[PDB]
Amino acid sequence: RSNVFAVDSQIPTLYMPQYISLSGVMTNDNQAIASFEIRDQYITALNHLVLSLELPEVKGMGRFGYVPYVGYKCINHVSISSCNGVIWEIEGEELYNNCINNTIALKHSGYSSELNDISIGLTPNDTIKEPSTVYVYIKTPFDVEDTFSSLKLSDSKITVTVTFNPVSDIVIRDSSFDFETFNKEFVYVPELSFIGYMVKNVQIKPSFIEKPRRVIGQINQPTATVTEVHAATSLSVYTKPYYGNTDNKFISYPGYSQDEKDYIDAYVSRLLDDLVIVSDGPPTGYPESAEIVEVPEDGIVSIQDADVYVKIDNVPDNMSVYLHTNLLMFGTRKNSFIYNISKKFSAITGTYSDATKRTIFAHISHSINIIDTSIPVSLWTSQRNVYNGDNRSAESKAKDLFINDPFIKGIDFKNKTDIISRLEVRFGNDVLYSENGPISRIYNELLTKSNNGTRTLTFNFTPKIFFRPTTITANVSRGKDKLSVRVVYSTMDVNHPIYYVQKQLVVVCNDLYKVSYDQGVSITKIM
Amino acid sequence: RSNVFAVDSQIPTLYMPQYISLSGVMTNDNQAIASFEIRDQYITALNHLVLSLELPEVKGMGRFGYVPYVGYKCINHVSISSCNGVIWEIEGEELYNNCINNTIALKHSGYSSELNDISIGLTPNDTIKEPSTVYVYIKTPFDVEDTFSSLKLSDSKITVTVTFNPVSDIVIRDSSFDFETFNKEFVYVPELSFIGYMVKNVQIKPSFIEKPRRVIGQINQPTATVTEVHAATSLSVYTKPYYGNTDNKFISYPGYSQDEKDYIDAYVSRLLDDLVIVSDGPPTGYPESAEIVEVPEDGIVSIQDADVYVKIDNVPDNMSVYLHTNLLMFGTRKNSFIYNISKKFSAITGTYSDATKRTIFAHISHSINIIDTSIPVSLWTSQRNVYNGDNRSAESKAKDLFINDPFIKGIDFKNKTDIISRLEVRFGNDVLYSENGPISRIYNELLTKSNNGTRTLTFNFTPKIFFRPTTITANVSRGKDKLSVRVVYSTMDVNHPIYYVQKQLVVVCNDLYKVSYDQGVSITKIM
Amino acid sequence: RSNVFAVDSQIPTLYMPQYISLSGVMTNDNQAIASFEIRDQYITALNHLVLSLELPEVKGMGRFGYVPYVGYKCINHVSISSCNGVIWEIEGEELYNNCINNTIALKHSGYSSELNDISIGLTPNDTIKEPSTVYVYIKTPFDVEDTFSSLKLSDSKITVTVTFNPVSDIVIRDSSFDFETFNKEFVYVPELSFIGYMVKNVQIKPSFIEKPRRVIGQINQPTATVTEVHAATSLSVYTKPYYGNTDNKFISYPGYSQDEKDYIDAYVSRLLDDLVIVSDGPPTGYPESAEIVEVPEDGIVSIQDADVYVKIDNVPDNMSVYLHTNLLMFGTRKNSFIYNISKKFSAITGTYSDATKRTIFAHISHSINIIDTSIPVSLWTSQRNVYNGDNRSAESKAKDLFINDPFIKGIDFKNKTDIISRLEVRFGNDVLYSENGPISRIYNELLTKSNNGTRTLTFNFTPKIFFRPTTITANVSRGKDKLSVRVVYSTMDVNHPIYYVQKQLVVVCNDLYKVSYDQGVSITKIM
Amino acid sequence: DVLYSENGPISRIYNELLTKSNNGTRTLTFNFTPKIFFRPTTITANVSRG
Repeated sequence: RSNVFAVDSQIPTLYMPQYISLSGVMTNDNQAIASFEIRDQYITALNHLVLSLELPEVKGMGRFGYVPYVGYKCINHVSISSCNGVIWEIEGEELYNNCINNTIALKHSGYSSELNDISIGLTPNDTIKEPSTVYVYIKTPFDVEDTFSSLKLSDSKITVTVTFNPVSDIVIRDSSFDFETFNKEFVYVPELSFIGYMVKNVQIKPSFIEKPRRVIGQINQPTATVTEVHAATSLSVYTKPYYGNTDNKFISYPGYSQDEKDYIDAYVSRLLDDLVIVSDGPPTGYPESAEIVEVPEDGIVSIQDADVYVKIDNVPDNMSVYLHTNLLMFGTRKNSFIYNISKKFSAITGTYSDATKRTIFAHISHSINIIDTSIPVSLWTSQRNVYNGDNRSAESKAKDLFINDPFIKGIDFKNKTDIISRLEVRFGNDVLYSENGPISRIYNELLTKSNNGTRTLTFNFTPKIFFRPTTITANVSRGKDKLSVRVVYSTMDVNHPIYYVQKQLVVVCNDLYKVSYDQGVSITKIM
Repeated sequence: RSNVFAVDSQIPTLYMPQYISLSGVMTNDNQAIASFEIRDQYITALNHLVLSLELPEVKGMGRFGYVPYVGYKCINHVSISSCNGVIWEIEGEELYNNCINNTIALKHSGYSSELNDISIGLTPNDTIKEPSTVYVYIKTPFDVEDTFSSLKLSDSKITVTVTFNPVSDIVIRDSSFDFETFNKEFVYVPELSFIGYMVKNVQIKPSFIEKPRRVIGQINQPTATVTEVHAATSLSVYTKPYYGNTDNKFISYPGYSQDEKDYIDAYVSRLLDDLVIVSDGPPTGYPESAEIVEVPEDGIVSIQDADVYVKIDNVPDNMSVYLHTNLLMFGTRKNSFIYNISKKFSAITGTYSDATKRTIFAHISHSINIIDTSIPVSLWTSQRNVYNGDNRSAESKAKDLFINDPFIKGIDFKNKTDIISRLEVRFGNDVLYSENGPISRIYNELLTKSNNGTRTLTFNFTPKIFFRPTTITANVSRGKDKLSVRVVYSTMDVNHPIYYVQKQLVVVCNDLYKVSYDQGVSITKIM
Repeated sequence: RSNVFAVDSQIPTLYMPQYISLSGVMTNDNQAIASFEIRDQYITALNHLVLSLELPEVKGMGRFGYVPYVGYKCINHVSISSCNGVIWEIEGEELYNNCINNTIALKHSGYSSELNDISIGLTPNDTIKEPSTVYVYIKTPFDVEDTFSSLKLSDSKITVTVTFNPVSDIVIRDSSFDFETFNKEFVYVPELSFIGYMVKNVQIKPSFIEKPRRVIGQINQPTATVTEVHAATSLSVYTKPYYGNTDNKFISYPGYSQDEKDYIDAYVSRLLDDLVIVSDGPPTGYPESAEIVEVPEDGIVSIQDADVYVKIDNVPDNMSVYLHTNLLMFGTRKNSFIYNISKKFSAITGTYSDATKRTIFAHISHSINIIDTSIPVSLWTSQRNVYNGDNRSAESKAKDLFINDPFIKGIDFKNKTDIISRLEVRFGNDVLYSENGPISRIYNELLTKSNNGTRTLTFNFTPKIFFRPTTITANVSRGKDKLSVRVVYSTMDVNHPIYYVQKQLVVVCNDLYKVSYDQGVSITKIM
Repeated sequence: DVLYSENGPISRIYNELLTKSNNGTRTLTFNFTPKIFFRPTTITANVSRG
């Protein structure tokens, strides 16, 4: 019988851990580049990289806030290298995707109302944000098994390089705020920490490491090819919107609240102040193409086939209730189908307030989805719209927000709508895999316990670190050495504005590399 | 010293994983049975069964919604068989209990506002729900250690059989919905996927598997016995309500919001429309047994010992405020204690709406608990009641909902009230265990890290897969080969309607089987 | 090649677990002490201690609730000892910190609206709380690897001793509650349970155990020394507020709701009913020092540099709106900077209610931080304040709560403000560690996956149980055998009241002990 | 296993070219061997592999 009540406890190697902190050198196209140098004869290994960033005090007029997880969203590229070349690198989007299921790391990255609320400054000496520090946990392959997976420095010099994105990407601002001045005065101040182990008489053996490599297809192509595939552990596909032909303007953003219903509530709340207007006589200050109609005594307004129920309480006798009936409208020919945002409301009730001279809306019933809130403002006034398009007031136009969030997936902020209806992977000339439903994403989420998985073929099911991972292997003799991905996008109605958002296909392939310690640290591609 | 800075990496078995999808054969009281045939000599192993279901478009009038986790709630029975007989099978209730701590799984099964809101249709060709797909993760014993525990096929054919519940179980509807037509045109459309491993030169060894078996006691009996118990790893006990002598109709259901406070707010908001009435003179349209009392000027109405504070703002000059003082009442003798739902309110404030002719309630103080929310409507009008019992309007009665949720435990929807006061397990003639408080449920939740455990005796604490599980073993010489459970139910007040809900005792015993691979897969019960 | 599709199942030791419940002997400055004797020749080992407590019915008038996690907040000290002396013991604060990442355990220890809502009784016979039972999971070092790490009883008698905190610690009450009567008749009723193992032919070997050891520095000293350090696994530093120079009264507590926003909204809710008063003529019932100013028809009141926007709806024509402009004020010299709570508000909007003769508030704009919610009432009226101080009504003064919660950290209830600005740890005369930012807290939270970590130096990274833990070892020959800690407190403004809250420095040292089984259970100190 | 997949009517273009017809259908042709004088070539089942 095997003993389940006792173990012979082994004695480990004698070591001593230490928290180490280094400051960096900043250098300046004109992208920020920080270089850190780790040189110490007594540091045998390291892992658990942490980057700290000091955010400066922000003053002036306008509305200003930071994007969620700013610390992660700032990193464009990371590089650990030695005398023999690059040991490991990753793009910002692969790092964020790997850290998406670690909620404590996301909390330390910067997720609070003090940072992420859209604050207002009313005077040139107002303080919008107090100074604070954020901490980015750079999750690496070196963390899986604690001491077992640490990076061994075979007495060589290791240098770490962090490339930052430009500061316009991580800031959410409107047009009143003086961005060119904030951009002229902003500087990144980084610091790097890691755990070092001082080990007596270490005996190092070689190990394996995976380096992600991504390829971005051309605009609107339903294809993308990954070349030079010799040992891949997985393959993942998703789409990114490209907003370069726009001004990057969006109507609203909810800030710290991140539920889908929070996004929808923020959109409805921004429109309601322009939808129902209480005024003396026909309302003024809107473009002439707006057809605004007074509500009859029975309280029902019919817009073609749609019925809107409008009941406002405590309205003074010398005032009326008006309804904007074509707030946003899109069409391609003058008497065909119309996408009309005001037809998506069915009941609107509320109470007017005579103290503040505005209407406080109560319960709303609507069918608004995330896509309407995710349509960029410039698509409403494009040259292909045969109607005017935007009949909002100028005061409301001044509340629009520039958003250059770099890690948006799908065609909405939450990646909820699935626009890939069929996927086909080809290895050489033969069909490796095809699917009609998102069954490979269901499998990815079950296997990794994540809420935001992607379409992933996983080829490795072997326990980490203690075994050589299993791979799909090229057969150059038979021509199998490239992975072609081809999708068919879902069909949408040409009168919905989202048909004209441009899309890109992103393929990610994890290659397997061999780490060796013959005269310094070196890596070798496995073939 | 043991090295904690290096590992000799093992080369694993050479293999290739593959996603496979099958379509099934459908067969047809007249419950649907689907059977899928898996035949391929190169699929050596499988695990991670996922079942997909197509839900159709729903048209017509009435109120309609799906139960939460509809994909799981649809499965009545699953069987996996080969040429030698049944390998494994489970009831839908045991499957749901095994999957109740997997939040990712429950999310994929279909839990969202678009499926689970109670939607209203107004016109015969209105679309209530769009078509959508749900995914049911059939958790099996083969998933514990990934590749280690997978089901080995020894060149034999494998068959999977899924029996579905009738569609009345998964729909929450009112009386206006045309159920015989929906039930006549609804069909289940299933598809099965799994991960297959192609293994070169596989070396199979025998394993161990746990097969659940359930026994149902008679109505209202406090006993149950499992015969032929030779090697059990655990023993579970819980209660189910039996609504078969009723029409299964209830007053409210909260839908997507699933907190206890949400159940109470939904129930209170269903009652409030009938509780405080603003009328011109005594309100009409109510049964004669209603006791409607005008509220005095100081705002206090006394119902015997209870005081109700009623303050309503902006009431027009030609109107008064009335209070229904016996909305629901139940009693067994004409001068004993009375259960009265009107006495559970203490303060009622709100404001009147001139535009919509209704009250918008603002702040309520009450002591309503979950049991009032879980009392079926038909118990109020039972022949035991010496009072009329139900004094709601007919318009209120027409909005009631049919609910046939099959996996409800306890006597309330959340299994919160513990109605088992004492438990006694007998092995042969000796008292194995007995308890008063729910200390064994506390242990079950600590040991499995679940929020919804049951009273469970666990006999096995050895790490899974790598050891033969520990069991309680029969002593046939002494005659100890059956487990009889006896409970004592907690006493309730004879004037509470919940005392007359009928209960069933359910006992679940996990037996141990030996899997062997001498010419195909076979199981043998251990003696 | 290693087989990853099969394994040889080891037969474990033959055993039989059993749930065992014991009753205690209560004994009695006047702190309750419960002693339990475990003596039965057939129990070989135990773990998983659970303590149950019956809380009695509470009757009378006044406001009364329980602190969150009553069961854990009640325990002052735990000791397990045999005839040879103490085997293990821990203080209540270290136990709570060890179990703070276990949400299941916190849920069983008592966290619900039934217990934690602040209830009101109106007559001397009103029942405030129903009797209920709470469960305290006493997490031990014997739980890491289940059966592998369980405490073996080598035929000796084991005694468990629970020392209770006085009932004043776990109760939140106002002044109208009869505390001395409740305290005279309250009685702790404990019962202990554990899981025993009947083992045939057990084979016992010595193991390793860690005993936390606490040291508390003097009041307001920035230093603290830990003597007799020969093998420490970690070192922790934090601060506790000391309220001994006050009466322990606070303005608000949110009860069941535990978000930081909930703390703030409860504080604002208590202030707003006194901030804006609707009255016919100058409001009465305030101290002579109050400067109450009428709000002009324009709606803007200017208070020095601050501008307050006040808009109240539905105010009757014969009444006016007044604003309390110095509700709480603190200063140390007569014409310098002033901390004024009225200037922390910028916009106040709401609607008047003619039924309840009070204001229902709508949108509020404020800058209240958790420190304002965490200032004791005694500090506003201290002898160093050169102003009167508290111009609130006596009706508002009667709703303050006594709170003696024993495990508060930081200087606010949520441990959000970081008041330690620099930390230096000395080992002998050499600096072992120094830091400016909270990098050691970031590492503690990443490594333990908690949200309430402390500043911790960790020295052990080897897998538990199977390896002997790694320690920092004393060199008494060179004199390095003590751990000194020195902090510098962050500078605060001399006109903020929090500058005068007294602080204590807490150091926690985890000492390593060896457990041996040569004739009974014994421990030795590692040197 | 996927034997064949196509997005455009390339198998119908091939059918029409190979049989000189104006009204072909989507056809996988497995036999290209002269008629009658040879045993035609076929795609053959492998019941062992399903």
